[PDB]
Amino acid sequence: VYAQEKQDFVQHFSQIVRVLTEDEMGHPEIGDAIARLKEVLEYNAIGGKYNRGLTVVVAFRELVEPRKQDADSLQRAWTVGWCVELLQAFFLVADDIMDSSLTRRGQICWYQKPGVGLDAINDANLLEACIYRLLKLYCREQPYYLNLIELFLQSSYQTEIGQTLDLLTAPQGNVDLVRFTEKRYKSIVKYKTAFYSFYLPIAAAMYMAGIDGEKEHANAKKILLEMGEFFQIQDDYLDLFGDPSVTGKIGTDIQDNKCSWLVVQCLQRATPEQYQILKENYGQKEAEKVARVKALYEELDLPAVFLQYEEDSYSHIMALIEQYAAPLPPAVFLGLARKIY
Amino acid sequence: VYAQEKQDFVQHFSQIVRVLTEDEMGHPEIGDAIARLKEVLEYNAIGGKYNRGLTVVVAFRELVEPRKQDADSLQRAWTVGWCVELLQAFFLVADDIMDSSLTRRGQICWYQKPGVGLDAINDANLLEACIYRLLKLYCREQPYYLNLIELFLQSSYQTEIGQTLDLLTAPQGNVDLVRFTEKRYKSIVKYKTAFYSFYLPIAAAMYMAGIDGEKEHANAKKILLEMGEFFQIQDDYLDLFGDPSVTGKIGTDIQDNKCSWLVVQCLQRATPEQYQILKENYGQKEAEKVARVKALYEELDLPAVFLQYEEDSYSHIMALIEQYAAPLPPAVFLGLARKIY
Repeated sequence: VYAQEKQDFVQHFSQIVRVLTEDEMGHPEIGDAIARLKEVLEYNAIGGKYNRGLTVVVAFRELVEPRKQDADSLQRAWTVGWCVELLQAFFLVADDIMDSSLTRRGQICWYQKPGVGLDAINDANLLEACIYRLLKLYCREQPYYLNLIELFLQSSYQTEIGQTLDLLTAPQGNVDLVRFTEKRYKSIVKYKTAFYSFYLPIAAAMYMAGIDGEKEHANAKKILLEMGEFFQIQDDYLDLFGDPSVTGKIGTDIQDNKCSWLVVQCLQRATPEQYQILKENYGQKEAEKVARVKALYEELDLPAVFLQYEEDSYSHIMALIEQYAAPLPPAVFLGLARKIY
Repeated sequence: VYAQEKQDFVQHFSQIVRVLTEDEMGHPEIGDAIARLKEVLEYNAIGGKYNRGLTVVVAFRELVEPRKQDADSLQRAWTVGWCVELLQAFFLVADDIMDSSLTRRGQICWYQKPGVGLDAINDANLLEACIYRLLKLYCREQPYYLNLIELFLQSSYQTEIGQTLDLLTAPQGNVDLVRFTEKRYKSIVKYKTAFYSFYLPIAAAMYMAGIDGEKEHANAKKILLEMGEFFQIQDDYLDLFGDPSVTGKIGTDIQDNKCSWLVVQCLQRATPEQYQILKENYGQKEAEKVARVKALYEELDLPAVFLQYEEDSYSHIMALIEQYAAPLPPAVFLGLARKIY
C-alpha cells in the first residue's frame, strides 16, 4: 500500500510548495520572506520516509468508498498527509536546536547551516503555520474542517507536553538514572511520539471519511498509542543492538544519556554494583566506556527481554485490533503493525 | 476604559492558569510537565502592560449591548484577551532567543535563566498551544469559535512572515543599510507588529460581537494597521530621542543595527559623506560612536521630520476613522488613537 503510493505522495509536494508560496506573491513586499519559506520547506519536509504522511493516504483509501474517492477528495488526502509531514518537520527542526544535534537524515541540521542558526526557531514556526494554511486552502468547506484543525492543534500540544516531560527527565548535565523509570518512559513515549506518529494520521483519515465518532476515535487511539509504544521500544533496542547498514543509522543513545527503554530495564535488572557501572559509563563519549554499557545490558539478557517483549506486544496488539478495530477495517491497523514489527 | 479595567484583567489570570494546569492533572503522569507549564506561564505572560489584551475587553464592552454582557460573555472576553497576551508571550520568548537579548521588561529573559536555555523553544511553543486550549475551553460552543481560531492562526503566520522579513533585512553580521528602505520598513512593521498588536484584539472583539462581516473587518484593518505603523515609528523615534524615565526604558536601536524609522529617513536624507559616517557608526557598541549617529540624525532635523510626520499621521488616521469606522462606534478606534498619540 505504501510501495507505489509513496510515488504520488512525494510528487504532490511541488504543488504544496507552489500553493504555499504563490497565494502570497500578490504581496511582492513579502516576496523575500516567501522565498525563505520555500527554502525552509524544501530542505526540511523532504528527505524522510514519509511513513506518517502516507499513512493518512493509505488509511483514507481504506476507509472511503471508491466511488467517493474523486480527484478532489484524493488531492485533499495528499494535502493532509503533507500537513502531518510538516508537523513532523516542525518538531525536528526545533528539536535539533534544543538537543544541539549536528545531523539529521544524514545531512546537516537546518539550524547548523551557515547564516541560519537560531533563526531556525522562526523557520520551525513557519512550518507549523503552513499546516493550517494548507487546511484552509484545501478543506475550508469540508464538514471535517474544524475537526482537523483541532486534531493538529491537540497533536502539537501533546507532543510539546511530551517534549517537556522528556526535557525534565534527562536534563543535559544532570545525569540521574533515578527518574528513568518505566512509568516516566511510557508517559514520554505516549505524549512525545505515539500520539502524533500513529494516532494523528489515522485520526485525520477517519475524520475525512466522516468517521468523527468520539468512541470510534477512542477505540483507534487505544490501538494506535500501543503500537506507538512498541515502535519506540523497538527503536531504542535497535539503536544499540541493531545493524547500521540495515537500519541506515548509527546508535548514540548511550553517548546521549537518553531515557532509553534499555537503560530503563537495565535499571530494574541490576545489582548495586551493576548500577555503579551504569552510573559511570552512561552519557560518556569514549567508545571504551559506551561499549562497557552495552556489555552490561547483554549480561542482563536485555536483548532476550526485548524479544520476549516483542512477542507479548504483538499478541496484545492483535487482541487490541480484534477488540477495537470495528467499525473500521482491521486492515487499517494491520498495515501499520506489519510495518513496525 | 483601561484604567480600572486592567484590574479585573490581571485578576483573571489566576483562573486561566488554574484551568490550563488543572484539566491536565487527571493525568498525574504529566504532572511535572504541567508544573513546568505553570512556571512558564507565570514568568512570561505577566509583567507587561497588557494593552493588547485589555483592548479585547474594552472593545468587547463597546461593541456588545449591555444586556448581553452577562457574567459568562465577560469571562470569555477576559479569556480571549489573555489569549492575545499569550500570543504576545509566545513571540517574545522566542524573539529574545533569536536576538540574544539579556533582559525583557527589565528582568532576565526566560531563556537566560539557569537550567532553561534553548529549552525555552519548547516553552514558547507551549505558550502558543495554550491559546487554542483556552479557546476550546471557553468558546467551543460559540458561533465565533472557528473565526477566533483562524484569526489567531493567521495573526501568528503574519507575525512570523514579518519576523522572517525583519531577519532577512538586518542580518546580525551583515551591516547593509542598503536594504533599509521605506517600503521594507513599512512591510516589516505591518506583518511583524501591526497585524497582531492592533488588528487582532479589535478583530477578536468584533467576532465575539457577532460582527464577522468581511467588509467590516477589512474596514477595521485599514484603520488599525495604519495606527500600528505610527505606533512603531513613534517607538523608533522615542527609543533615541526619548526620556528613559518617562518611557521606562533605555534605547539601543543604534547599538543593535535595527532597521529603525530614523535610520530609514536618515538614509533618504544624507549626502555621501553623511552616509559614510552612518555606515561606520551604526551597529557599534561604543557610546562615542553611537552618540555620533544621534548627532547626524539631529543635524538632518529628523526629530522635526518626525513631529511633522506625527501631525500628518494623526490627520490621516482621523480621516481614516471618519471613513471606515461605521458600523462600529468611532470610540472603538478613538480610544486606541488617544493612547498611542
